[PDB]
Amino acid sequence: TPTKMATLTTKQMWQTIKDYFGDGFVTGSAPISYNVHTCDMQLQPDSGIHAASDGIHYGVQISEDSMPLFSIMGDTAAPPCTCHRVDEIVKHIDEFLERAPEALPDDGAITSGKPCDTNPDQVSLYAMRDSLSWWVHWGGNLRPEHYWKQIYIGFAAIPDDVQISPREFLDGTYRYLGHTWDDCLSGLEEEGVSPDEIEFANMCMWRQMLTQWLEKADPELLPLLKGKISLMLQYRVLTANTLGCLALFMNATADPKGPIHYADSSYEMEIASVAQCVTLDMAKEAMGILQRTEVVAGDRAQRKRELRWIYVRCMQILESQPHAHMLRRYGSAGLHYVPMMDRYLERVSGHTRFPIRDGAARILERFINRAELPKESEDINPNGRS
Amino acid sequence: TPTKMATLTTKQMWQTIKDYFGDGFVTGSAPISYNVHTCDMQLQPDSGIHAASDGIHYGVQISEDSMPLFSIMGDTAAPPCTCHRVDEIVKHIDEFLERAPALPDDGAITSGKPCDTNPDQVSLYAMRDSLSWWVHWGGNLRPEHYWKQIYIGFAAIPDDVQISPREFLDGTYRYLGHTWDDCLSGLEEEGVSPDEIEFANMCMWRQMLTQWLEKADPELLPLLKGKISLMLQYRVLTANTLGCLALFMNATADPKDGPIHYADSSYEMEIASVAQCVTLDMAKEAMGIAGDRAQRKRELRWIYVRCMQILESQPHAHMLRRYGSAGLHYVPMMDRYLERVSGHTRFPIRDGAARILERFINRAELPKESEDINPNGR
Ligand SMILES: [Mg+2]
Ligand SMILES: [Zn+2]
Ligand SMILES: [Zn+2]
Repeated sequence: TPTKMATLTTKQMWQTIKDYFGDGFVTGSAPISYNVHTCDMQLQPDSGIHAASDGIHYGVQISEDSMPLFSIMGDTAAPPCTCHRVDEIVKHIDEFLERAPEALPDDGAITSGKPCDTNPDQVSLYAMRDSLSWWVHWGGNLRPEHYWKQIYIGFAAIPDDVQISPREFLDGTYRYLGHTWDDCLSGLEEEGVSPDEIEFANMCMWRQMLTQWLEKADPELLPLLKGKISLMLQYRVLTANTLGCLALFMNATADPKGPIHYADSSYEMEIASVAQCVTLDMAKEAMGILQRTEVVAGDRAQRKRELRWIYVRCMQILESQPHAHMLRRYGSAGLHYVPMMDRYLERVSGHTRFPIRDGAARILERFINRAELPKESEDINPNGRS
Repeated sequence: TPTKMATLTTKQMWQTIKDYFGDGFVTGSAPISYNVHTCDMQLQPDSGIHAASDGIHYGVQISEDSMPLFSIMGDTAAPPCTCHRVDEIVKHIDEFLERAPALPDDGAITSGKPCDTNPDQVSLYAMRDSLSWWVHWGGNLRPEHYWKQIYIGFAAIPDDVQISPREFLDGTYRYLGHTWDDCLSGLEEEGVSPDEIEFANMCMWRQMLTQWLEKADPELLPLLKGKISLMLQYRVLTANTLGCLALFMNATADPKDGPIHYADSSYEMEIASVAQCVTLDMAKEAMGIAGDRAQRKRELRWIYVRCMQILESQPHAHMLRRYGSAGLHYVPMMDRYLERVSGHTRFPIRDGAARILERFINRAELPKESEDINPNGR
């Protein structure tokens, strides 16, 4: 076997995740399609009669018919289905990756939109704060046995704020708070995550890094998805990687009496990952007010009715799924983590950064591999090693 | 029976609830009757071992150690205990009622939103809030719980409209056209057992009395201000989270548990009613609306995590965990609180919400100036 070790091109990485995920419910949709078609979800009437063990008792339960009571909400309406056009998106990405150079001038730049972000390791530190905050609102704790699962969350958070070349992520050039990606994979192995589960979360991260980079590097991609709400939602869940994060969270939280097999649990996991992404839009509306009142109508209002339509049906499906005791809370967690997390309060307060207070810095310290930090980042989290 | 005790004074109302509730964990404390004592609670380390049926999976779970991650939160601190002198609070109120008067500001609106001029319009916003709370607790809008939701409205309105206890009991005060007796009769028709109804009724009596005493007796609040742990107990009674909880559990429980009896479940119910009050204050201060505000915030988080941990192992955790922590998601979503931060105004009631609220109005018993409230709900 001639040892060939040239770093995969972005096109070859795209092809790798195609071969792994395969098509979703539309042919030619690999790798950017889920197996579940949310446009086909139905809402069952609630008889109000529930056993003590019913899944409706988990998470946050907001009936569809009650949503007009809340001014930031309203009623629901079925979205139009543009999902069959996903093959045209994949074809376009195939074209773009054939000609794309192996590196870009803007690779590694800050894209958080906040003018005070100038050091990528500082941005990574704020992402670790955010990552642990999500973990806790999902239901997890800060016990040390889940260290590398929480590092994974940080890897999932940072490509939103930093343009990360998928090749530098792959080959070890990019480091999150001093950790290479392979350091994270090796850590998950140490934490006992099964090889099959690691590869699933690994491929989900490959797909996130690729789709995050594509929307920054290919100016045509987002305008292609815009307005096609069913396709845009699918793409947003991929760039958020709520599915990969969920896989490792279930591993950390599961009753010790088996492994998380996508084959068996793909449906509940995809449904729960879609629900949490929709809660972001539902909850962000209150933020500006919590600091800005406006009448929203027309197509803007229609998009919100469609997102609420998807959310309530996702949540009802989770009631009867085997892991409702974990997934209902994951699905609705944004209804309480958005109003509490610095990440979102910072945006409303003039796009500044909240200082990392002493208590938070001490929590974050152990997630930093200082030995592998650049010289210019030697001084990050100064109040943390106290 | 000869019709005796046809009318009740405010003093006899106090004696009635005193005889009904009995003492709490201190002698002579009736009707301040909670047996749970927040000051003595202990937080246990999380083992991390939780079965799928574990109660930690219900509600919102925010570990104490994680709270410094959120700038609007922080660390915790134990509160000082003054609870063992609730008996002197009761003796103080007994003394006041020997000479209690009718207040001059009866009927006035106290909503904090200057645009409120019609008490029945204020009641309609309170009904909006009441269904919003009910939904975030986990409830639905099915018609068989109508009068339980009216009960929530009665519990919400005395903060926004000054209501005398006597006018409340004799039907002079009407909530959206309903007398209090209408609600009691309605709960009977809904199948709530007579013992459950009387419990909810006595909790409402206690709420109306405790909230009235705060305004009528100028010495009561200064007396409580120096006794924070007792002021918390008192605020829980003026919020009537326990009476609302009893009726919510009745609507939400599996019909294989029989009636939800407070004699049976008083411990978990008291814990949950305290959790909800603490969460509400903890969330209102944090997200933007007490000798040391900063210190009290640390004590509220201290109480919150200990109450929630106790709820993990309670028989009705599948209802009470969410009840205890619901404020973490209803405070940022409900018009009631968004209206306050947004210049203390009122958000219009859109046609969709008006149609929900329409059936809750007894239009036949409204005054003339209020005949046409909720116009877009028909
Ligand atoms: Mg750019
Ligand atoms: Zn579709
Ligand atoms: Zn005490």
